[PDB]
Amino acid sequence: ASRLLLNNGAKMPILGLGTWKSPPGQVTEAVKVAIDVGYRHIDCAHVYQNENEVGVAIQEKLREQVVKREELFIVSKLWCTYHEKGLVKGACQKTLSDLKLDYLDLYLIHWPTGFKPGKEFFPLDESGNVVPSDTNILDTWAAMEELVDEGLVKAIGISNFNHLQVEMILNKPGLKYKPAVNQIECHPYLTQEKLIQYCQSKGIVVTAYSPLGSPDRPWAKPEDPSLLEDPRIKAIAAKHNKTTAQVLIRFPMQRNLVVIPKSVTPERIAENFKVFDFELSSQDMTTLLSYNRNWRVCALLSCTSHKDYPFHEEF
Ligand SMILES: NC(=O)c1ccc[n+]([C@@H]2O[C@H](COP(=O)([O-])OP(=O)(O)OC[C@H]3O[C@@H](n4cnc5c(N)ncnc54)[C@H](OP(=O)(O)O)[C@@H]3O)[C@@H](O)[C@H]2O)c1
Ligand SMILES: C[As](C)(=O)[O-]
Repeated sequence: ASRLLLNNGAKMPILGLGTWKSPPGQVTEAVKVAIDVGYRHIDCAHVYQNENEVGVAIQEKLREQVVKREELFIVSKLWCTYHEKGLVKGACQKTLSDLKLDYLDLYLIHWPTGFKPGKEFFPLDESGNVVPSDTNILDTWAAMEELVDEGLVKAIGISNFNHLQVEMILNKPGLKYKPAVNQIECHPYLTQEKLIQYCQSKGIVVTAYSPLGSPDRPWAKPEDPSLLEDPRIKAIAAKHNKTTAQVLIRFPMQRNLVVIPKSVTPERIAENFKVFDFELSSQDMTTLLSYNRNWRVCALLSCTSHKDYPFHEEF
C-alpha cells in the first residue's frame, strides 16, 4: 500500500526520506518540508553527524500538531564502533537524545563489521588500516534484543548483511526477535534479485538505499555511470510523463521494497513524493531489471579484509 507490515505487527511507510550527506545547516528545513509534504518515515544514523538537527525538525512538527508521534516512523542505526555488548544501550540512548524521542521505531545494525571502540568512526592502526573489534554478529544481536525488552526501540534490524549473515541470526540458539528489516543498496545497476528473494521468503522486509545511484557520494568519479542520466531510463520516464527520479523511486515500490531517496531541496523532496499515482508496466519492470551491472556505490573498501566483510559472498 503506502505501508508494509513488519513481523512485529507495526506498519512501515514504503517511502521515507534519507539524510546521509544532508548538511546540518539544511536538514532541519528539509525534514520540516518532507513532513509537511506527507513523508512519515525518516532514515537516520549517528554516523551522519546530523541527528540533533533532524530532531529539531521532528520536535517542531510534533509541537505544531502536524503529525502525532505514532504516525511517524523514525529509523536509526548502530555504528560499527559500538558493537560491544556494553556499548549498545549507550549508542541508542545517544541517538534518542539527539533526535529528542523516547523510542525508535526501528534500530539497525549499520554494518556487520565491528571496529575498535573510540571517538574515531574509522579507527586506523599505524599502518593506516581499520582496527577490528573481536565481537561477532550474534553477541551484538543479543544486545539489540535487550533494547526491545527495555522499551527503547519497537523493532530491530540489520543493514548490509549478506544471506549467510542473515542465516546466522535466524539460526541463533534462543533467538528471541527476528530481524524486521534488511536495508541494502538497490537500483537498476545493482538489482539484488537473489538477496531480495531470500529475505522476502523469510518474512524480512527489504529497504532499498541509494535508489537514485547516490550522485552525491563523496567518492564519485566522472567516468562513473549515472542512473538519472541513463537515456534508456529517461525514455521510460517520458512515456509516463514523469521524471527519471520518480521512475527510479517507483521501481523498488513495485518490487514490494521500502525506498528512502535523500534530498535537501524542497522541490525535489516534493517531486519525490509524487510516485503513488502511476504504475510501471511489467515490460518496464523487466526492462529496468535487465540493466543490472552489479555496480555498488557503497562497498566499504577499507574493510575488505575484515572477518565480517559482507560482500565476498555472492548475495
Ligand atoms: N545503510 C547504509 O549503509 C546506507 C548507505 C547509503 C544510503 N543509505 C540511506 O539511503 C539514503 C539514500 O541514498 P543516498 O543518499 O546514497 O542517495 P540517493 O537518494 O540515491 O541520491 C541522493 C542524491 O540524488 C539527488 N536527488 C534527489 N532527488 C532528486 C531528484 N528528484 N532529481 C534529481 N536529483 C535528485 C540529491 O540531491 P539534493 O539533495 O541536492 O536535492 C542527492 O544529491 C541515504 O541518505 C541514507 O539515508 C543507507
Ligand atoms: C554510506 As553510510 C555513511 O550510510 O555507511
